[PDB]
Amino acid sequence: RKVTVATCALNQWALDFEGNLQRILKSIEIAKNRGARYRLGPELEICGYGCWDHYYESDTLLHSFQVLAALLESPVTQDIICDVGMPVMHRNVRYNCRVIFLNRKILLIRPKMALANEGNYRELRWFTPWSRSRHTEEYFLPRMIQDLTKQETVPFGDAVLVTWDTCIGSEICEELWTPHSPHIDMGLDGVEIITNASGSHHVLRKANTRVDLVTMVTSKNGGIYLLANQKGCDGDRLYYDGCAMIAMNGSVFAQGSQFSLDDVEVLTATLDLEDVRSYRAEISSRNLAASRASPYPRVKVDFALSCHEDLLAPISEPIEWKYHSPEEEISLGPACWLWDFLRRSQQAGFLLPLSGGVDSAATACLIYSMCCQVCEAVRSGNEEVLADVRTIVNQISYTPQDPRDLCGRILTTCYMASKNSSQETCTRARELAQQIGSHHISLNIDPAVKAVMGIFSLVTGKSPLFAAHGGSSRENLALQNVQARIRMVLAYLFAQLSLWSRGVHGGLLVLGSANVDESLLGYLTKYDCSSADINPIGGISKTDLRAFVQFCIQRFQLPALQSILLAPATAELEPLADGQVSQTDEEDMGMTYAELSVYGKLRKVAKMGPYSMFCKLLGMWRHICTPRQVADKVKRFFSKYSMNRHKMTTLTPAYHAENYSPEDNRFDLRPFLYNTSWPWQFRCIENQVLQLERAE
Amino acid sequence: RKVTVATCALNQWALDFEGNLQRILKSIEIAKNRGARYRLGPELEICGYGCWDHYYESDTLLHSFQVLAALLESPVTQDIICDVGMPVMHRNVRYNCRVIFLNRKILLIRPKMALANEGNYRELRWFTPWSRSRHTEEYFLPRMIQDLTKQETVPFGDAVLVTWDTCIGSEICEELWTPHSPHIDMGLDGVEIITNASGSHHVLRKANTRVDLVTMVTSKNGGIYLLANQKGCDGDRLYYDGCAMIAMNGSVFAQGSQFSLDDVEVLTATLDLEDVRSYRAEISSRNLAASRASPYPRVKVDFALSCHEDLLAPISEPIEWKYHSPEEEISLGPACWLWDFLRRSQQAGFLLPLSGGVDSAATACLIYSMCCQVCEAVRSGNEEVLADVRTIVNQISYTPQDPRDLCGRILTTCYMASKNSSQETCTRARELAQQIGSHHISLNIDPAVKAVMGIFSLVTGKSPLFAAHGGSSRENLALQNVQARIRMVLAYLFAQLSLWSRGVHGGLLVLGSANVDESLLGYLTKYDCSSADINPIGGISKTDLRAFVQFCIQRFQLPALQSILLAPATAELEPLADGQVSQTDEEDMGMTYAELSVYGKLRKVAKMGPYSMFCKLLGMWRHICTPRQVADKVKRFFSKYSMNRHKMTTLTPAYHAENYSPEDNRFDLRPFLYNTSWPWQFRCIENQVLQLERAE
Amino acid sequence: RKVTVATCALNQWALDFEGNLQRILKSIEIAKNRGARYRLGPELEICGYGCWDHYYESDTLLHSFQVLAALLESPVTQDIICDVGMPVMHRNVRYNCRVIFLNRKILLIRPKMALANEGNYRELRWFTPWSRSRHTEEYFLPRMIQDLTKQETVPFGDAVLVTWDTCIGSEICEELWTPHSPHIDMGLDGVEIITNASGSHHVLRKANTRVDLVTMVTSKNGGIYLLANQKGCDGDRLYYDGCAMIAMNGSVFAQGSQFSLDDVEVLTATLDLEDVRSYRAEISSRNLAASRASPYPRVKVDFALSCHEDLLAPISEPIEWKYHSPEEEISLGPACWLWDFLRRSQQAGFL
Ligand SMILES: Nc1ncnc2c1ncn2[C@@H]1O[C@H](COP(=O)(O)OP(=O)(O)OC[C@H]2O[C@@H]([n+]3cccc(C(=O)O)c3)[C@H](O)[C@@H]2O)[C@@H](O)[C@H]1O
Ligand SMILES: Nc1ncnc2c1ncn2[C@@H]1O[C@H](COP(=O)(O)OP(=O)(O)OC[C@H]2O[C@@H]([n+]3cccc(C(=O)O)c3)[C@H](O)[C@@H]2O)[C@@H](O)[C@H]1O
Ligand SMILES: Nc1ncnc2c1ncn2[C@@H]1O[C@H](COP(=O)(O)O)[C@@H](O)[C@H]1O
Ligand SMILES: Nc1ncnc2c1ncn2[C@@H]1O[C@H](COP(=O)(O)O)[C@@H](O)[C@H]1O
Ligand SMILES: [Cl-]
Ligand SMILES: [Cl-]
Ligand SMILES: [Cl-]
Ligand SMILES: [Cl-]
Ligand SMILES: [Cl-]
Ligand SMILES: [Cl-]
Ligand SMILES: [Cl-]
Ligand SMILES: [Cl-]
Ligand SMILES: [Cl-]
Ligand SMILES: [Mg+2]
Ligand SMILES: [Mg+2]
Repeated sequence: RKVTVATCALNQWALDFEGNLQRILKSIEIAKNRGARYRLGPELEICGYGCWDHYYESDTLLHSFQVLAALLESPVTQDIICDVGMPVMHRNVRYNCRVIFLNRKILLIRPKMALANEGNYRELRWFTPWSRSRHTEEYFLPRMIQDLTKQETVPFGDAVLVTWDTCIGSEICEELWTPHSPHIDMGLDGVEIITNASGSHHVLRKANTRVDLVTMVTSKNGGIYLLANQKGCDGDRLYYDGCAMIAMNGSVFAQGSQFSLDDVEVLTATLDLEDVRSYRAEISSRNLAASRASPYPRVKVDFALSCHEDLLAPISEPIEWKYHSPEEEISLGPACWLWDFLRRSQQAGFLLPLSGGVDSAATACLIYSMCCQVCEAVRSGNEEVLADVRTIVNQISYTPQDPRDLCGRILTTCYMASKNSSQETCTRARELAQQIGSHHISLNIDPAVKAVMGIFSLVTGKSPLFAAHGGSSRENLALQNVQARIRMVLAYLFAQLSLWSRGVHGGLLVLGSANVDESLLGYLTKYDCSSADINPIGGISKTDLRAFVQFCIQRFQLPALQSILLAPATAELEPLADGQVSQTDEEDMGMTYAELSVYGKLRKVAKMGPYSMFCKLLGMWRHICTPRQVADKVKRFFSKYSMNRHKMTTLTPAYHAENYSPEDNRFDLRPFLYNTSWPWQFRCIENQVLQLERAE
Repeated sequence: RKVTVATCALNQWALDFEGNLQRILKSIEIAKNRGARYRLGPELEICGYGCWDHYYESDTLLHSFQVLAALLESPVTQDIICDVGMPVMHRNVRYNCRVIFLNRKILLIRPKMALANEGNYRELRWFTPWSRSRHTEEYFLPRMIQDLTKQETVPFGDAVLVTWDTCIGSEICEELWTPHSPHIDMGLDGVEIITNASGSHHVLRKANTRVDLVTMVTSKNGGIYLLANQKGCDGDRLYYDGCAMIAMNGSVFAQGSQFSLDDVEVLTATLDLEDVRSYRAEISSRNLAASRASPYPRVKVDFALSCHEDLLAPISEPIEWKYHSPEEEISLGPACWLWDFLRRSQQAGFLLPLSGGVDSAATACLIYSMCCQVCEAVRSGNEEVLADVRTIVNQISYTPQDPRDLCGRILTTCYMASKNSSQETCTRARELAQQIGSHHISLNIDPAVKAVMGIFSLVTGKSPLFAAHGGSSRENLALQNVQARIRMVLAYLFAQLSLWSRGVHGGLLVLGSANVDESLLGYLTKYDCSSADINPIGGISKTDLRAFVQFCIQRFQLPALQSILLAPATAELEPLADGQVSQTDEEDMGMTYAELSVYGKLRKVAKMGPYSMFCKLLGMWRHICTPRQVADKVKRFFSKYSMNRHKMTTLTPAYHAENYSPEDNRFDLRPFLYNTSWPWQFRCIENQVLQLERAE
Repeated sequence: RKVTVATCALNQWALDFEGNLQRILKSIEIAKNRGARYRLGPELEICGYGCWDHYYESDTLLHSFQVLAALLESPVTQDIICDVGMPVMHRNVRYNCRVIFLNRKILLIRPKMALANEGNYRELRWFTPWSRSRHTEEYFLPRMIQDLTKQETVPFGDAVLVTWDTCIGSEICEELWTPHSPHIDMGLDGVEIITNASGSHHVLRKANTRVDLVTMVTSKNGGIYLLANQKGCDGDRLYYDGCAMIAMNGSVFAQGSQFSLDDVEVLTATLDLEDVRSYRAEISSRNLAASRASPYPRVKVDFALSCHEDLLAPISEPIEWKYHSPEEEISLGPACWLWDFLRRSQQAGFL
């Protein structure tokens, strides 16, 4: 009848065994206080999901087991079934596993059967899928575990648990949406509870597909579904957004946070198993298509999941899943990201080159949002967060209440004007900093620039001129770039010495402000301020950035943003001749951010090369453009793209948000020395155009 | 009786279909002129091996076929069997394939059955292995091919080719390295000739493994074995080093270049099939197993490998494989990789910061080596090299004979001294430049440094001091780093404007000079000159570098190097107080380049975390060090490594040389925000140390 | 973790049982003193490889067993696993065998599955290949052995050895050179250490082939690989040139002499089993095939290859194989072959 189960989101850290252990323990202790008899944790939670090439290392395996032993001998784990994740090597093959134990015995080790090998995922690099479906083998335990557990071997493979009162089965992360998912046969076999341990990272706007899936599955097959997921940054450019859930028969009973500053969040629910049994009768109490397939092996477990609590235990009522707006998503994720980055880097704060333009502004807003979250958290009684703030600012007695106050201690904004900067942009940056609370620095680079160009003249005997002073296209560009790069040099100097100049220990993380759209076209200066330490908006669309900044006005009460939004998007690096005004980035690029986004998505999402893309747009923009015209747009896109790709190889690491990122380290593997005339492809395009231009 | 076969190495280029088509045609034409009736190409040669995520694009598939259709309708391919590679989608699964055609008819498509998923390889990201052994399906041909070939379908799978006189089998690359390789069962079923198309890249010293393996195989199994490989840079960090070979019954019959400036290099041999047959007939255990061997599907082909060429057509005689010394390898690999960048980037030359030290010196030697190579190639009658040069140099009449004259056209060294630089280092740089013939630039950064520091003072009211002037540790470092990044600002300014100042069109690629040992430890300044466009020595050991440079003294007649070798490895950026001499980078790092090299190899090559590494060293350095000491060495390494790993994320792409490269984009994936205290792991280490101190 | 293993080259002599016995004992004693818990010998080392038509003689079989019984009751062989070779008649078929024993108990008898029948070799004249792959029969022990060992039978066939810490397989000589060698399927089924007892003779310039092959194998397949061989003249035209080796994951860890005037030369190495395991764990195509691999019969053994030696027992470091020039080979081969004639012919010199 009535059972009480727990799932959870943990902020795990790659190879951080000590912390990882304490987090797992805490969740189990929490679940037990709430009356749970089964606890589900995230995929590979013992070592942290993102260990990458450390999985090749045997030490990883070893410590994981030492962590497992600690769990097994811990008095908290008594009388609750615990499903943890670690790597495990069986017969010289490395598997991504679930280790399920109860009262100092291992019940079953259950290896993953479908591995993620797309986008940021590459599990086949380190793990093998279990291929012997509906079968188990005897796994031989480490003497370390034997001595403790008093078992020689345990079942290893595709099996389910049978207890005195129920039948629980495992579905690991992506097995949930893999063709022919375990949950189908488990359902058929009569499995009433299905646990899914995830490690899925944030992706702007796609939170609902996870929820929908679990929902549909429970709706279609009946049953309780448990989903646990990592939450936070585990040591790289991903943010895991654990929307841990508990679903039954198509309804949701517990909704876990997508972004929060909690290291441990536990969901429970009290459900009557008979609701499953009667909901399944409601559908098909009959037989099926006559399948006669090999049935699931069964691990007998001497334990009752439901135990006497009924007399008081309130049944969980169904709930509606509340989603975040896309702007709320943006204001929360990169924000919580930046918080883990700061706290785990053990760095003294951030250094933000603030230009008075939209992106640098958005970046500033993310920090302010971070501060708010921290204040919220501290108010909420979050000891970990309080501990951390106190450690970051060095003040034992400190207690952030006003976000502007915390911000000041944590953020240093820096406006670096050139000879041609307007008074307006300088002002806007000054105002925005004033409003969020940051320590603002305003300086002029021109003395350093004059000096560099002096060195050049001194040695070549030649003086480059700006385009407006009769300079060549090359000279103009070079000059612009020098200023860009001097800014970067200065940014790092302050990162390294500004706190020093204020009488205080420590150094700052440099933050970048490239957006995903310009990153793709390479419309940036190699090694200017586009290269920093971390970039939180690197993966966000320009349009979304504007959207996010306009949303910040009212949510954070920052009026300084209006002028910033209204101002013309221009880079004041070159003097303006009489009769003309500044050129906008969109004219500079030779395409609007809108249409740039389309190329982006057609390229990475829809997997189109130039010919394919030419054909798509030809129809999409059939009214607006002519065949010759789209050819030119596409050609212009691919050439600029290819010419600039090398800029991508060295680009600052970015929070992952859009599934159309051009990021080269993990998500978008590509050449960087292309033939930039695309002779063959472009010829195909021409032929098509010529063919169409034969119509009357 | 006698058959004439060809294999080759092509300098393919990712997505360069036009180019790739022309090079394949050339190989086939060269093959025919030399009398071959079979021609084998490299792995995925139509599209070029390294298209990475473009493999997801239908356009890659489509254009590959268009190339194929071109090959099929081409007169040159008449009466020679052609083994060509491309990706194929079959039943909506994407495979790495060989396509064998003859006289406008596709004979068979052979999919790869084992993929490479380690190191720089990750075929599983985009392809699936064919897994039905000795089995075949019908491939439905694209309409375009049908209209040309008048075929509806062709066999797709694990099949062999039967001619009137022989039986030909395919082994694709990594299949040769798998435990139960195809060549075993193939040889037992009477396949006489085995063809292997590879696409494997350079690794210092590992050339013999490929040779020994193919030789062993034909020795153990009998038969002729052909290997083809890409040669050169196809668009990324890798150099494919085509050691294409022909081997029979354990002897080599043709050895292809490892590094050469040739786009197309064809090997042919004339062999007697009767030698194969009698070699096999002499192995009793083989024959006992061959009269019981499981059969391969055979595609019957109306063709004779041995024609009316028999008339005294001279049988090929056995040869000894000649190898390169490790220094010759270094002298030739990155050199060719550099030529390929220069010509395929359509850039006007290189800009090399030259410090008067070993590594930058090495980089200079590579460029000179390249120059010699180009000169040698031109003297050989190589028309594409001569064209390529004239294009780079914009003078259609130019003929590089002297290596020093070419060098001055395409290289620009740049010495950049600080206030503290010594006169010696200046002169070493200058003397090296004179001797290789580069255009040398000598300047002082001090004016620019003062200007930047003046900016900092104007805005903070504080002035940083060098440690020798009582500055703090941080001040001293900030100061050193500033100078360092200023050098980078200048480097790019000259890269962009130096030719302009000399009244010449174009720009330069900036070369880096980070070695693989410093890259590992993070012993470099983020965004100093460590950050360039490409780094030809970023994957090479400090010890190999010295060895290389010392080799260059006699090989290239460059005496300036001796002083460069003999001089103390010091970075003159800070002033030294008297009573004290300048600190070497080895005491700066806190470890010798030697012990560093060991950490790096134990790390990547032996897959070792800090506990494992401590254990290994403890035994290795048992005489030299005490366990307490070993722990400190290991902890210091791991500490430094992980505090600095972020420097890897934005670091300049390096030519891949060692298999212990710490490169983060492809070869060595790792997190970049570690818990740098390594609590768990260091605890385990201290436990062992205590345990060892108590007992004895 | 770390295991210490031994292999050797013995100057055996056809039918010189007394002598052959003493040399085997010496190797095992040398092995134990150097800390090994496993000792591999050369092919047919009890009787000496080149007995030729004496293999037809029951006496060869009988006396081989008497030697074996001697080894079994010998104190020196306590607590080390010994791989020793002799011919065995089983169900009235004569096989070239490895006999593995431990502490007065025979663990398994592994018959040769491919014989050499070319050049100077002609094993088919006197032996039969074992042809039931991954299969085992009961060998009925001779009474003499039963009374000593208190065993009635022992497994006879294509089986592997499982200890507490590891899995050991046999490849006999020419099996390494066959197309579908045992080491392939063995490595996929988790055999960590492969032992090879050979008896192959000198051929000018061909030494590298043996080295390259064993190296290639452990490179491609992972694992430790031990090779033993006779060294010297056993009674005829041939000189066995024992290039005994120890190799792991594609590197050599011990190189034995090709020509030397030593009767017994033992190689030991100390290796970490964890290095094998992680080397294999890094090969995706291998692991995809290993999770689908057909199983070998296993003889369970109540023994640990890795003992309380772990205490700073120094791991063996990789070495480069040093070869002889063709002239050094000529200078050394026939020279040793000559010393062996002189001393074994009990003659006073040469004319
Ligand atoms: N295939 C290839 N592989 C490797 N490297 C390659 C290469 N092709 C060129 N390169 C090299 O890469 C280097 C590129 O860097 P660099 O020479 O500095 O120039 P680059 O970064 O290419 O040009 C900067 C761009 O930024 C834009 N801009 C201007 C002003 C402000 C802003 C802003 O929004 O902040 C942007 C401007 O319109 C311009 O197109 C060159 O040295 C070039 O030789
Ligand atoms: N976990 C983490 N994730 C992301 N970023 C992290 C981080 N931890 C620190 N950071 C940040 O990274 C930045 C590091 O750069 P920066 O502050 O400039 O300093 P950094 O590059 O760390 O220090 C430079 C090193 O170069 C050496 N050096 C000196 C002189 C000459 C030479 C030579 O051979 O050329 C070398 C010197 O001994 C020193 O150790 C800092 O802003 C820091 O806050
Ligand atoms: N005036 C400025 N002050 C501070 N940072 C700037 C300034 N201008 C540009 N940046 C930085 O440079 C990048 C944008 O380049 P740009 O479009 O030329 O303004 C972003 O990473 C900005 O943070
Ligand atoms: N005096 C110099 N002139 C030109 N390049 C230098 C100089 N010093 C350092 N570099 C560059 O900076 C890196 C080495 O840093 P450092 O060890 O401080 O000399 C290499 O990439 C060099 O090319
Ligand atoms: Cl163990
Ligand atoms: Cl069952
Ligand atoms: Cl400090
Ligand atoms: Cl803007
Ligand atoms: Cl804007
Ligand atoms: Cl200090
Ligand atoms: Cl130009
Ligand atoms: Cl040096
Ligand atoms: Cl040096
Ligand atoms: Mg903006
Ligand atoms: Mg140097």
